[PDB]
Amino acid sequence: MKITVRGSEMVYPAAETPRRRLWNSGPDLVVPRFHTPSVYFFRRRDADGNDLTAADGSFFDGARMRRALAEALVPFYPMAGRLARDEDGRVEIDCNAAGVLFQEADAPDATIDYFGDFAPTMELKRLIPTVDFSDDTAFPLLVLQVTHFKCGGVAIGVGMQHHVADGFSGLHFINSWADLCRGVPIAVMPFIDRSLLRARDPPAPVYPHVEYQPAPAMLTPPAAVAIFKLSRAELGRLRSQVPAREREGAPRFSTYAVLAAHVWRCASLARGLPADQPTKLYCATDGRQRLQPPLPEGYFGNVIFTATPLANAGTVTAGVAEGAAVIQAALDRMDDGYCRSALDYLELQPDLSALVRGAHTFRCPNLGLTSWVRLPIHDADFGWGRPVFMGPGGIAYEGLAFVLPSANRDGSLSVAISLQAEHMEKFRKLIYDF
Ligand SMILES: CC(C)(COP(=O)(O)OP(=O)(O)OC[C@H]1O[C@@H](n2cnc3c(N)ncnc32)[C@H](O)[C@@H]1OP(=O)(O)O)[C@@H](O)C(=O)NCCC(=O)NCCS
Ligand SMILES: O=C(/C=C/c1ccc(O)cc1)O[C@@H]1CC(C(=O)O)=C[C@@H](O)[C@@H]1O
Repeated sequence: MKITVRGSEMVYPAAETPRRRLWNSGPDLVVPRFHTPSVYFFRRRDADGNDLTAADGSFFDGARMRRALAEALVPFYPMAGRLARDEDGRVEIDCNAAGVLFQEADAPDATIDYFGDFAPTMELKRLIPTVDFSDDTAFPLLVLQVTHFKCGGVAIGVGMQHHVADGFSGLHFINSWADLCRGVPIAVMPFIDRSLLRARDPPAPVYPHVEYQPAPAMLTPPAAVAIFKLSRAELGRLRSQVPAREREGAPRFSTYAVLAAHVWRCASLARGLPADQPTKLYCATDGRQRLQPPLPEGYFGNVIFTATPLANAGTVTAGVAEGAAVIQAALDRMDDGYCRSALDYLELQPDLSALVRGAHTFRCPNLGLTSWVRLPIHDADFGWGRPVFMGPGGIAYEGLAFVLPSANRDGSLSVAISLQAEHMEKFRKLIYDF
């Protein structure tokens, strides 16, 4: 598919910004190392057919966007910084307003519909500017690219470095970028200081934090990527396979626990894991309302703690009910005490870059399932309308999956996932087999 770079320029903050070092919390430092690939799609028209082009005839005007960008780079000023170690080796952010990369591009021969279901395939990744990772102190924390398409359609490819923000804060920035570009003031100001997620003095962890321990191994084959939608009705059915035990007294399983158990099960069956094979499911968890007192809105960075349900495949593949209980218990266990204890625990390891989650974390027999269901991924209205889709621009690792809210409020959920190719073939036949 032919794509040309119309042009690229480093954008800089639209005012004075402190040239400080930013302390990175433990969570900021264990999330995966590179950039979070995100991709938006907008159509020139719809939903009825209405033209979305502005009065002034603009549709995603580069200059107007670089302008908002620069402005939003002021409160969110560390988005402009660079990665620096410290007097120890501990990665922190160097706020040096060295700017973010922005860049326009053209897809003259192809409509957006070329991407079909928008699976985070290899092809989709090209909508994002490529970074050179070989000098992590050099590359910008935020690369951007707005691609204009053969039928008036537009694609924003976002590449945000993990240390900087999680889905919540990252989307805070992007949505704020789109707010300015639309002529609206930022509703909530980023809190830049990540002091609130500092360990206790001295560290007193009360758990061994299974989430930071080495994933289970089997007692490299390239990976296929696909996306699977489950309607509100299918989700209902799946849920009904989970008998809400009256005699127990406990609350019903969350929808996540049910969907995740189903995915964990399909993945385990797809991979042909024998019954005694242990398997670990990684579930990124938002600590914003786990911690007490709650973090202040606008808190800027990662508040991601990790729930890792762990069981034998036999338990997981025996049914959704049994997997969901394991998952739901793992989740319920993430309270203020557990989260704060995880802070203390990370403060004790020597090199945190050994705890960074990567390919070793998520690959067979294990799994990651990251939910964006609660994230405002469809809020980015720059002035020309809400996107028709947003999701991961690629999936770096075999075994990693994402849950995505429906773009059109229809109550469906989509699962985007990378598996070994032979496993994916099976998985396609399993994921709806219920
Ligand atoms: C905790 C987690 C495992 C489940 O997230 P969730 O989708 O909010 O659902 P939870 O299991 O936390 O919460 C329990 C239920 O209360 C619901 N709920 C409670 N308050 C809510 C709110 N303010 N908005 C939306 N849903 C809410 C949840 O949707 C969930 O599902 P249900 O519809 O089946 O009841 C985890 O996915 C999470 O914290 N997600 C939030 C965003 C996130 O994690 N981002 C990570 C990307 S870096
Ligand atoms: O899910 C996020 C980030 C979300 C995001 C979304 C939009 C944006 O602009 C920035 C970040 O990161 C996640 C972090 C993670 C972990 O193990 O903690 C596993 C990965 O699956 C995810 O990539």
